[PDB]
Amino acid sequence: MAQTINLQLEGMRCAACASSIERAIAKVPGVQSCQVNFALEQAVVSYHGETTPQILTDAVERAGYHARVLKQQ
Repeated sequence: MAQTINLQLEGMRCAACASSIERAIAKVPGVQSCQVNFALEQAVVSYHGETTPQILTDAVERAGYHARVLKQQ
């Protein structure tokens, strides 16, 4: 459903590897909004159809980069 994960994006440092995440996730059937900040390390994406797949993570691994929680709270 519309269910947007906001998180920090780890190992990030160079190349097209940032927005090449968003442009790959644009093929996920549950994609309804993507944004990444290649200066303050966040992504925000809702990308979940019928369910939440591990493809949520795979589409960061494809960049050389890892998914982590942003947090205090």
